[PDB]
Amino acid sequence: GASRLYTLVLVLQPQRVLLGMKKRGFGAGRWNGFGGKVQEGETIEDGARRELQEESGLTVDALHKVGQIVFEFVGEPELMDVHVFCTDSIQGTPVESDEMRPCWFQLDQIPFKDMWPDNSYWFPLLLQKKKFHGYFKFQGQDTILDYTLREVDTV
Ligand SMILES: Nc1nccc(-c2ccccc2)n1
Repeated sequence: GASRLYTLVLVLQPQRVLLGMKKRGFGAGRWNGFGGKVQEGETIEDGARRELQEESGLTVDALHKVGQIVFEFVGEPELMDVHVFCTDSIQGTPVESDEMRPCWFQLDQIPFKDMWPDNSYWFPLLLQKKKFHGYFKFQGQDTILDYTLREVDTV
C-alpha cells in the first residue's frame, strides 16, 4: 500500500482534446484530464469511466489504456499511481459544475503553461498514440525535481 490508485482520462478526437479546469481542491487553477481515486470494489477502468462522467458529464464507450504515471510529492507519504486512458468515443456534451469547467482545445492550442508541468512531457506521446510509463517527483505542485518517462508496448 505504498501507492494509491487513480485514473486520468483524456478525450482525444482527431482535431481537439477535452480538458478540465479544476475549480477547487487538488490541482485547482490548472487544466488536466479528468480523474480521481479508484474506489473499493471498482476496476481501474470502471473508475476511469465514473470519473469522466462525474467531472465532465460525458459517457464513455471504449476506453483505451495509454499510460501509467507514478507521482511522488515530497513530504507526502502516499504515491499516486495514475492509470491514464484515452477515448475518442463519447456521448453527451461537456458539463460545467461547481468542481470542474471542461473546454475543448485545438491540438495546436493546448494550454501547457496552465497545466500540471508533467503534462508537457507525456502529452506529446499521447497525441502520437504512444503508450508510456512515467514517474515524477514533485516539490509542491509547480516544481518537478526528477522524472523518468519511457515509451512501452504494453501499459
Ligand atoms: N497531470 C497530473 N499531474 C499530477 C497529478 C495528476 C493527477 C491526476 C489524477 C488524479 C490525481 C493526480 N495529474
